[PDB]
Amino acid sequence: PNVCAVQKVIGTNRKYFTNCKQWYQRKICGKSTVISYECCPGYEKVPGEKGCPAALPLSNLYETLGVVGSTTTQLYTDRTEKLRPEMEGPGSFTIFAPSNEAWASLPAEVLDSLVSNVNIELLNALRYHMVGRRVLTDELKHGMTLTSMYQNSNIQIHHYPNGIVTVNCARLLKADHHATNGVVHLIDKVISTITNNIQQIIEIEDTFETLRAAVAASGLNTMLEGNGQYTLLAPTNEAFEKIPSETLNRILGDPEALRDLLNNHILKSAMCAEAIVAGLSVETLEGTTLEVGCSGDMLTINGKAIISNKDILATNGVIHYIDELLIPDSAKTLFELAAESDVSTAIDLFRQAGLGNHLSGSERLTLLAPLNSVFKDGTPPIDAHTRNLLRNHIIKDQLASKYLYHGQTLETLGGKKLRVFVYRNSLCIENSCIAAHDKRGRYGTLFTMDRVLTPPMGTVMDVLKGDNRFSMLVAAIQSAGLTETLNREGVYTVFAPTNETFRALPPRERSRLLGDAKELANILKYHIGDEILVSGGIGALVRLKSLQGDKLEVSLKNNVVSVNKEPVAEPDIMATNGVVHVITNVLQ
Repeated sequence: PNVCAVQKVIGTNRKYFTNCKQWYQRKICGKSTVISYECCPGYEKVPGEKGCPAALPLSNLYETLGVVGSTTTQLYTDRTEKLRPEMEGPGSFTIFAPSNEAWASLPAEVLDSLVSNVNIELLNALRYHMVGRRVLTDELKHGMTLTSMYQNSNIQIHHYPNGIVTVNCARLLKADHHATNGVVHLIDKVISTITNNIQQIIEIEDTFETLRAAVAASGLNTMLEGNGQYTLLAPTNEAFEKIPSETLNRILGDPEALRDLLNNHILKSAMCAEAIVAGLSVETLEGTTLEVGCSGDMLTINGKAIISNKDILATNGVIHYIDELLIPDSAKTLFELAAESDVSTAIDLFRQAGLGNHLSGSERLTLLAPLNSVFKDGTPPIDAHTRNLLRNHIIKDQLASKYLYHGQTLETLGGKKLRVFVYRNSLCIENSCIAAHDKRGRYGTLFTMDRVLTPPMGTVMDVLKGDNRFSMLVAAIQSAGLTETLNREGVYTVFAPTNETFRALPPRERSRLLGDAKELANILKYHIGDEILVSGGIGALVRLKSLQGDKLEVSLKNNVVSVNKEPVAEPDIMATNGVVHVITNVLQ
């Protein structure tokens, strides 16, 4: 009876006292926990019975400090020889009592100045830790400010979905210990008054001289002086200095990039370091998502141990000092956001082909860069053919792929026009289809694609006549009167059989297809779909109506296209009026 739970990390003395819960973090930062059982606030064990059935009497506020083990706090109250009678006397009070470890965590210079002068500075600090009314934890989760008993100075309270409550970002260790004249709460640090806002702290600290100048240039000083609850991830001078000067000055000389940069360091609520016991997704003011986490007593952002100072308190929120600049994708050039990504092979080939200048400045372009896996068996060599193909992977204007439409045409650097095909579960531009979300830079946008592009060469008949494998097919096309259909404008899907497919027709079938041209016309129209279906547009199963009227069964399995259970030998050969797919048997 009345049995409370303690979740202790292993290695430590870091402990989490709760209102008996069942949701447990298996790991806290990176160290697993064990759970144990003690008696709850206000219950004591009896020997020979299980649980803790006996309640203990209440005592006054001074005496209750010993019960929760805050004995250094108790000793210093008695030292003042003024505050101890009040804690034993009439009234209703709350005290946030620092733990013994907290008092021992004070630097020697701050410990020295209060205990030297007991009446003055020790009494004043202690009053800031108190409130002139009883407050239970039910009124502590609201997040409001409380007025302390030191000069009516505000205390800032924060609450998080995991139940952790903080008092000036100090963790609340032991909650809701009732007293005869109030309640005692044990907290994890010694807290101090909060007199500066975020902007004032920036102007004071010499380590933020570069940051201070950036804030001024954006005109953001109005927001950082005002009321609000924010977290700032504040970059030191050394963080700025780790960035190459040509990159960094480019940002600072661009009003838009500067604003996006700074917004990526600001969060919409105040978040204390003690809040974070697992990976959490947060959204910045710029829009990028960051994964906040921790490894031991080191806070980490996206796996990098770059938080060098936690819990700097302001009147309008919390500041954490950060050792690396968090440059968002929207502040980066096209080269910067892709150089270390999944398309890094392709980026190197643009550089070797002389096209790196297109990616490195401010031109409004869209880059179609295939994935590294396309180039698994080797890179193509840098000829004039490869050079020409690469110019046609750079699209005029900065575009967003979710706003693309079917009848849109995309113009390349040189003079060609590429067609967009939007399907239900994939989006394609000529033969190449988007394989992951866009990365939007400041001036250009990277589309990640699954394949190298193949721009079209002439009509369907231009494709088939240029290859000796379709000599029997071309004569058959001509005999049926279909040649001029496929040399004019259109949106065809041609499953084009080779000579070796014709070489499989039985003798009885081979000469019955030759004579009966009205029958030949009807057979051929069954092989022609009425819209352009590239291989990256099929997904699982699509029916495509033929010109004869009946439907073909098209499917995609293990990256291989099948049509009516016949595999395609060579897909996605582009033509100005359609697409040609090679097949190795004739359909019926």
